[PDB]
Amino acid sequence: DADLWSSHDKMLAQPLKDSDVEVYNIIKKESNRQRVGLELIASENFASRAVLEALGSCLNNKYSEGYPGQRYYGGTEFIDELETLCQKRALQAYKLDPQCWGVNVQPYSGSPANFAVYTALVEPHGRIMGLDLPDGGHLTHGFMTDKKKISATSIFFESMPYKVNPDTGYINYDQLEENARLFHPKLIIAGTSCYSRNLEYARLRKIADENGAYLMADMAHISGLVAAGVVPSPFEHCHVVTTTTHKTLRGCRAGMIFYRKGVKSVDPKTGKEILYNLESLINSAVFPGLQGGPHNHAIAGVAVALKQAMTLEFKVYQHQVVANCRALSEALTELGYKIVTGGSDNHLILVDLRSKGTDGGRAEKVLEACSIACNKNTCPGDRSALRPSGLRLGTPALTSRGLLEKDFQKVAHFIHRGIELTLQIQSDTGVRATLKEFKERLAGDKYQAAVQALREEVESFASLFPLPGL
Amino acid sequence: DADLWSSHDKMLAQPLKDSDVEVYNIIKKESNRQRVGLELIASENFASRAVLEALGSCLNNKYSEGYPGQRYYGGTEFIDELETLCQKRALQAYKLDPQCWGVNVQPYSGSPANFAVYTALVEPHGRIMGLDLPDGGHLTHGFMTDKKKISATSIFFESMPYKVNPDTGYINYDQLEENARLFHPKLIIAGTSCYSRNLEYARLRKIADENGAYLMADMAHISGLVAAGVVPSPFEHCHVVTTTTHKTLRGCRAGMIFYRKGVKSVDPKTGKEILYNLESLINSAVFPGLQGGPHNHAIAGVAVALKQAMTLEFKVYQHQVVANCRALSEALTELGYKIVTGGSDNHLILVDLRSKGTDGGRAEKVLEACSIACNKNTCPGDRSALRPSGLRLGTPALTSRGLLEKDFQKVAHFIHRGIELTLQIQSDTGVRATLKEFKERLAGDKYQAAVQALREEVESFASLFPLPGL
Amino acid sequence: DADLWSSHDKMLAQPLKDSDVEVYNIIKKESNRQRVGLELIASENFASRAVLEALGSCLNNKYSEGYPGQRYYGGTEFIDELETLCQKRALQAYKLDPQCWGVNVQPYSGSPANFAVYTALVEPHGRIMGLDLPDGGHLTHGFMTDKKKISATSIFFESMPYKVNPDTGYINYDQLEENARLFHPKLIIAGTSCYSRNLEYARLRKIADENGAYLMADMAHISGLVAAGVVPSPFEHCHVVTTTTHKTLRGCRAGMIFYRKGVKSVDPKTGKEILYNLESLINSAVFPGLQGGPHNHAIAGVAVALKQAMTLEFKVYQHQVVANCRALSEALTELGYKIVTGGSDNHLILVDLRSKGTDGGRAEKVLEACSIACNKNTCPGDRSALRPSGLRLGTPALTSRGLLEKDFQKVAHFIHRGIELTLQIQSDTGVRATLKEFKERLAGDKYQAAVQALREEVESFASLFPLPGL
Amino acid sequence: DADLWSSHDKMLAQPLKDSDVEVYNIIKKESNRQRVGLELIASENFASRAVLEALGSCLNNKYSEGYPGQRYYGGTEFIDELETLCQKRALQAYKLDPQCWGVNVQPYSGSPANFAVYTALVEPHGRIMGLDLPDGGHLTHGFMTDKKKISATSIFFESMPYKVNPDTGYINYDQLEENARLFHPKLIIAGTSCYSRNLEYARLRKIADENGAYLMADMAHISGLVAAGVVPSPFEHCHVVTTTTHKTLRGCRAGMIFYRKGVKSVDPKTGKEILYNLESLINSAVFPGLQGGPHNHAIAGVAVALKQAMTLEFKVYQHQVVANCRALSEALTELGYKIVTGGSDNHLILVDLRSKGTDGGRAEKVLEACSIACNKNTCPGDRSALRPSGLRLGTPALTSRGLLEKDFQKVAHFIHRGIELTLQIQSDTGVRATLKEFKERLAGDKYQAAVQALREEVESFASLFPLPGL
Repeated sequence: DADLWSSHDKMLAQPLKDSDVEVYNIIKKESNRQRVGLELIASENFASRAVLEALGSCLNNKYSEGYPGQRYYGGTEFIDELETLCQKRALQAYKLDPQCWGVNVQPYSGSPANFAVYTALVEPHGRIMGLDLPDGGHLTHGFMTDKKKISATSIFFESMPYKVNPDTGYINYDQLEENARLFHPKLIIAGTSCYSRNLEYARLRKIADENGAYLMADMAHISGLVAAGVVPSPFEHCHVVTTTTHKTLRGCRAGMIFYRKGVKSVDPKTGKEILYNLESLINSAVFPGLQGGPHNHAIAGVAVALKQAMTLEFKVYQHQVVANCRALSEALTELGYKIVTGGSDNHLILVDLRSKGTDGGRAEKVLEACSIACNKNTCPGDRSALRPSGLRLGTPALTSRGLLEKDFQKVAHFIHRGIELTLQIQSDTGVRATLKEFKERLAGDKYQAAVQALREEVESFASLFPLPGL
Repeated sequence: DADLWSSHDKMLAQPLKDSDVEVYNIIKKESNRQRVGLELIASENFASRAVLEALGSCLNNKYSEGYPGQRYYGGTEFIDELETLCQKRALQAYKLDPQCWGVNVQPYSGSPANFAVYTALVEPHGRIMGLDLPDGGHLTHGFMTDKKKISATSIFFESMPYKVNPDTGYINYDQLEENARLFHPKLIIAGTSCYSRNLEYARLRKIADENGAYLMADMAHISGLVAAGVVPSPFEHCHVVTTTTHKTLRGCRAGMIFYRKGVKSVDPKTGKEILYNLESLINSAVFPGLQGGPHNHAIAGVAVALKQAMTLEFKVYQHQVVANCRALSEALTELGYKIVTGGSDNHLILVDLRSKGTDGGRAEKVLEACSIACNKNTCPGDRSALRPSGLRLGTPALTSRGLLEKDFQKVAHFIHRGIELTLQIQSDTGVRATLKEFKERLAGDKYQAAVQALREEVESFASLFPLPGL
Repeated sequence: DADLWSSHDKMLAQPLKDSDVEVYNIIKKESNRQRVGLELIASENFASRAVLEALGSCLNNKYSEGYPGQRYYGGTEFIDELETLCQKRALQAYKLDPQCWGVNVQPYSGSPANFAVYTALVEPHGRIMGLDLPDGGHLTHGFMTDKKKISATSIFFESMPYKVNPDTGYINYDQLEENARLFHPKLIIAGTSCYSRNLEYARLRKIADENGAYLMADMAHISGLVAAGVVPSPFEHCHVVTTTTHKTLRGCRAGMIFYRKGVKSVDPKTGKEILYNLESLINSAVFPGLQGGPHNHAIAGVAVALKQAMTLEFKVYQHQVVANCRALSEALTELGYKIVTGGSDNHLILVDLRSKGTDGGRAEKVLEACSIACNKNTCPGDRSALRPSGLRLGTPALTSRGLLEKDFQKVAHFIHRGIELTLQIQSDTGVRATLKEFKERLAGDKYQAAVQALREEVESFASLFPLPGL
Repeated sequence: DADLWSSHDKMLAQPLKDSDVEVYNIIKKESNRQRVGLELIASENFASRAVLEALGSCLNNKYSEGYPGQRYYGGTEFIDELETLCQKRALQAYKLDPQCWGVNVQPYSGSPANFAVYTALVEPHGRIMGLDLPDGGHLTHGFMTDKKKISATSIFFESMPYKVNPDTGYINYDQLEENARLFHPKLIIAGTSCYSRNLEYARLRKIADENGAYLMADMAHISGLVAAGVVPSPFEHCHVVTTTTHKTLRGCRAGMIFYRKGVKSVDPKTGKEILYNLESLINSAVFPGLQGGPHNHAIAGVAVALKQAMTLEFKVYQHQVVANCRALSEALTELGYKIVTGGSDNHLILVDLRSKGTDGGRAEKVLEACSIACNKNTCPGDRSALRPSGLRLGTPALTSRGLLEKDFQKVAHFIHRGIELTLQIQSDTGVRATLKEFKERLAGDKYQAAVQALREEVESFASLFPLPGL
């Protein structure tokens, strides 16, 4: 008889290297690329090998729609031990009284986390106020132009941004407090994806209370810092805290929603009092509202990343983050670079390349060709969103490998040497000023020797450190 | 000096069993539970070991917002080789002319896939028509009661269901065609999560064209079947096809959106013609619209699951699915069970337990106690959504281990023996008819010997087969 | 000195005939046209001379925003005596316990009345179900095509019609009850603008209660009948009753909103009970919500028309309406005309001209040329909305002049003689079948003698009766 | 035989004084009240006797749904001569090229006019920016609080106000231009109901063009002035002009919508160009969109008021308006009253009563008791919307009777004598400061002699002048 049926059995147990060498090559190619690169993209990091194991496990198989104690099909006994162990670890990592804070750990990624909160607390066409995109706010905090609403947050809800003060570089809280009285937010977003300094959660809570609006923090970018205490915690001031489980938390791609439960209103003559109904609203928006079967294999990685974040090693790792950040920010500042806002209270800095006579658009694509990766970003006071003059560098990714202040100064010198190239390639184009032309001149032969020269040096340096996972 | 810094290095490379035995135990506990259980939940399956490896890899680290050729930060060269290799494999698996079909492989799961399509083609408060929930339609096809809109699809959009014909059990296409003229859909959903038989995509396309509405298929539940050709393909009739990359595709949790590109309108006297603009609309809804950083580690698993689906072994596996399904449906039908619609053209069957004098609510929770898992489900003509009289069993999960027609008949006998228990525990409660009471009587001591008796037998049987992954 | 200032004084007190003969001519031209015409347009009537006087009075001058006891500027003492005298007369005309019914008399016309109710009880995008336009429902009950939402009710709210049964001609309540469970109305409209028979308010209330939706009647077309008791009253079954103050109420153009106040819910174990909050919601939607300064001069006319409606003369006038209607419907039925539904329980009838081999489109424009005016209307079972085969005739307008059953039979003979012409002009066009061609052939010379012949006869008849107002 | 049928005939032709003396008394009571009162309410006026005649005429009877050339039932031949004669007169009154301006004259009142424009150009939830309510903007320009959206404009659309500068009293155009870039208006409202000075339509058009938003003027309050040229015309800068046909136009309660037709875009290399499609959108929103049967009797009055506005007498009447306004504003300013903004360029002034130590709330209700009527109004820089410290006086109403600068100075002295009373009644209450208490103390006996003293004097003065209409 024709028995490829015992072969089909083999295919399900065949290892990756054998089943599909094509993606096995793509993976081991990327693994190499990561190890020979100085990763300065602020939102990057290298996930623990304990997280990567839990990620791909038989946990991938169980559908477990619902929540513990409200599952829908029989089999959710060990997936229940997990989801409650995970959200239990979360509430510990940030030292929250479980009777004052609940958490939902099902959101698929960060953006899906934020959107679920709006669905649960704002309702369609409710007004939302977040930091403007070019001033350092994430897409899901609202983004829309004269012509079209671009971010889903702006499509299904009515958003209006509040901006940073271009003279100082800090959030303009006075103008927010003022415009809020004209816009009437229902929920204010206290979060950023490219802000050097701390948020005045204390003052944002006052603005939200005066307008009758929820205050939700999007600590995705500083979740790791907040957890180690290296940055003041948004929990004592916010009604809801959304977070990405990666970036500075070194977990797998996922997201969580912290929501205060307990008592909300006083009523000093009514006797009885109001209570936070955030638990039911948020959980009902995640499911049956927006998602389906939770990614139990992702909750596993989040659970182990949360334990890893409550360690002592993790505490000092985050302190090195902020230290390596200022160590870098200082080195560039000494070299004559304008660091937006003057410095940083967290893991990233926005350097305004107009102090050296270039823009982040051209500088980004030349550093990349040298195996040091980052991203452009508009600066407070930028004259056009098309020629952004800023680069956003962050430590967490590199410092996760072992880099120290001493080392990050070498990283700042390599960076500068990259800008030295950008200025040269820009002087050649000069009069003929077009990104397509600049993009080509670099790929041209004249500089293909100079870029290779700096590229050899940066990779020889990056190779000296470890790379968690492989 | 205090050097826990070389220890922090160790923590990132420490294996799961050592870093966090607590979740390592939870995982190896679940792995065992899966192997000793007869999994009949229609939407389940066991993922390939090649998929589980690609899942947890260094691919987890790279943020790659955008698409190939429209990334935003430097580093997306190997993530580009992947995303285009993946969507290339997709278009092959279903044998679609790339010049007539595009695909987007970033959606986080199934539900996020569907919602992205509505955002891109329907816009807020546009009307949508999907199969009713209790008649076999997924939550994201629209669900709302007199009181509150429950599914996000029904919150941000205006939905109205079309129902199955309770006398036959088949979709009532005549009533759909009729009500559509009163409701004016903008998009009709041709998909199910609990339907025994095939969809008349041919006729649903006619209804949509007569009302000027997109026709989108949600083949999540039969993606594996459609790909092996064991069930007619919705691609020759639909404008968009959303799909879950698991269930009958045996991949990791993720989702895809197939969209027709090319030429839409004729204009036999205008000369020039209209073109499908679905590519830009759908891609712009996924990003920058609803999602953020794609889960490149999930696209890896989808890529290897797509190659695995184009094999010959996969083709015969799906044929065994449909065969084991009728082999089971027949056995129960012979035993006197009412199989809704009479049988099945795909991998699952809805059996109406009113033919044996019980309901799926009580039967579900007793089979689960016997280590054979499934889920209740309302039947065409059910008198109340609280006492659902149907169970939804599907082969794909078990047949993925090696079960054959011969074996599935043994699975049908074990099942029946479960209903024999349900009827007994129900006769004791009898007059005193409450689920809480029935739930307790089973956990009681009288039957805790009888359940254990049948449980030993079902686990001894399930243990005889493999379990892909470990 | 140049004193055109005592002349400006004259201009404000100059009579119409002197100030602007151009509109004085237009008015006295129309006055004549009305007197020499057999007015059968169902929604027409001739306003009392006591209403027309109150209409144009110094009441036009006072701005009186708000309500009695909630005005905003000083001066509303006599405008208050009016608005409360008016709404007092309203509640009497329909014999409603003021402690169970409130009324708002500010709405500018009928349509503005209806829209205010939706704004107050439904809120944006709440679902509404009204009789379909071509089946005899007013525009403001919802109207929208595949392409665009046309009626404001359908733009700001989500509407879906319920249809008449083409085999019988009556509202298909069984299908409404059924579809309502799929659509989930929030407010059901029990009103028509072209329906021969009575509404089953009793049954529409049951459908609304089963779906949790308000039931509002739009008795604009039978307000006069309901008030005289010649047709069952929608007040014992509806939550809200909107009405036009003209048509069968013989008032000036305006509108009112009747709303039940009092107790709504029971709670046979809670003790306390819910109360109808319709008064505040409706009044707050009219103002400060949708309108501004009330038209106090229109409320004056409504007040005198309400007193006129509570007379004995008004009671018999309405009885003659229903009598003259059947007297006419019978005459045509005897002549071989298909009267939709068989007859009428109210003041109008829809005659299906397909029984004589023509359509209302061509018949309308020929009767008009003969000085008998009416309007086309689609019939239950019409094959295209472009060639409507129905005419809608109503008595109230003509019977308001003095016509009796005897006379209305002469009106039915004149009408038929009009259709005799339509058939001739249609046979000439025959093969070449186009409305533009038919429209021309009538204006042509061949028939311009035959139309004038019948026109002389109809005007000689219409001139014999009075014309209230001049 | 019982013939009350010839009596019913009498009732329709019975005069008002006989049919319903109750409203005949209410009318002749109000007529008297108007003649013995100094009317300073800014939005008031006395309608011409030629307008009041046309108002109540047989024109009330004809239903004429649609527009000229798009009516729906036969009979609209003289109603067509009117509606096109009327809109023809409109386009003349403001000297607009008919090929560059269309007009719609059906809107029922002012508010219904504005709302129709939003429906036609903005669509639901499109953003609108109007002058804030307390800063001198009408309700329909948008009004909403933290808690509830109050104005229909704010319910169905998303509005955000722009404010007056409290230090100067003028509109803060710099802040508008700035916030507009954050809010992204779709339509900016250049109109006021309580603004002393002229609008910078020139600058508001620039702000709207920079944001891609329509600029619509709401000249309801200065329609009469604009028409006589006593105030710069918004037509050379706006896309749409809505207007009330009363207030300074001395017509009957109604409204109009001016909309530019012609060519909108350039395309200096495309050749062909875009065209203003405002005509179809606006007309389709009025009908079949929001309204029903036009009030042909109101269009008649508007037509005669438009002819009356194109006279020479009307031109000088408006010049006397602005003259009597400054004559009054000057007199109070000399007396030590703070006139908001310093003076007025139009027919009204906002006087800030804090310069005399009182508030408009208490002053309004005492002047009313003295037969001089006006309304309170918040002042730029008011500390609470509950104790508004401003009164809004306007000339047009009184000057319409014959008052001159000389006379208006006597009106300013009477006014002051009213504030002298308010201060006394306020000193008695003093410590015990409550409006209910102040309201009572005035109605009390102590001052009922002093109020009567000033009341005799003001009525003896007001009686000396005419009163158009009776």
